Amino acid sequence: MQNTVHIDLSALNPELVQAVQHVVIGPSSLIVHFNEVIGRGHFGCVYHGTLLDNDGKKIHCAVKSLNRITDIGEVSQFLTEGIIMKDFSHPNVLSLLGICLRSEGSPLVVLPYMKHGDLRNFIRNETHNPTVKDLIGFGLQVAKGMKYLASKKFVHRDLAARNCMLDEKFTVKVADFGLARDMYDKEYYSVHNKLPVKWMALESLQTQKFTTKSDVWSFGVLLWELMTRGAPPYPDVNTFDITVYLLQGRRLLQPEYCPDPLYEVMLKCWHPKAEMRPSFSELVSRISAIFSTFIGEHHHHH
Ligand SMILES: O=c1c2cc(CS(=O)(=O)NCc3ccccn3)ccc2ccc2ncc(-c3cnn(C4CCNCC4)c3)cc12
Repeated sequence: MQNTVHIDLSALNPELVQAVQHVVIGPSSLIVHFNEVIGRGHFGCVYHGTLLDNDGKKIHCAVKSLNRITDIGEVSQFLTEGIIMKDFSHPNVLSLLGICLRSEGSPLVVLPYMKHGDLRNFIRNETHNPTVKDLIGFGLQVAKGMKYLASKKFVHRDLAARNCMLDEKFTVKVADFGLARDMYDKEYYSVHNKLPVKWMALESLQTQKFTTKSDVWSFGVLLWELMTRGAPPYPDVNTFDITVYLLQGRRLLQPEYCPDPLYEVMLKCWHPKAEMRPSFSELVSRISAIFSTFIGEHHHHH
């Protein structure tokens, strides 16, 4: 059975195994509420969990597990989704609590619990009803998280509202790193070995090369999701037809209640020339200026 699966750590890249050991959680310190599914990632389901800290205090966490354990390659990619987050320390980026792996079964990627859940379902919720200014503020928070990520030379590749979480203080955190890659000193990441077609930059669709500038494009799509309150992008355009649609200069259209200065920012994110797109630092500056000059009702701290 799957519960008897044994992972041979000798088969993985030593640097990965060392990184996993550096964030190891002993099995006696973790309780997985396996009967309480809270979400899903690219590799499996997410469950409620309880961690016991160094002083025996209970910490509410989220636990990702690997749904399919048939090959080492998938095990490697799953552990990497946890490992890429190891040194993350920013208010708008989800931190890694650790990784638990015993003799049998799935490795377990442990994360802080995010009270309000995913950003997409949050903004779609008729109760929540966030104001226009609250939405711009969430967009600003995401830009701050991405400025941090790009500074560490990591490329997200999957920035979408679905992949962001809100904690008890309504702090938005970029949460899923299932496709994120270290750019090292290359300033790009090319496909070797899922891809979000409707959030991808035109050049990534064409060449399968990813950069911070293609993350800027995805960010623009995220802003559009925020301003439409979680509407699906290009609903009348097929995935396979997106490349041509974008080649023709067509873009996501201005959401009904979106301020004109914020739509202009979105259009800058979708410039056909990646070098012409603003950086994350510039996006933080521009959005902060729009947020501070849109005088409307707002409830959260951004
Ligand atoms: O599940 C998660 C989670 C999920 C991901 C994957 S993703 O969702 O960012 N991408 C999605 C994805 C990735 C790849 C492929 C497809 N989809 C990444 C990190 C986390 C981390 C913590 C977390 N905390 C709370 C809740 C939670 C859940 N409900 N509530 C509350 C419970 C009570 N009512 C309101 C919500 C809180 C859910 C989660």
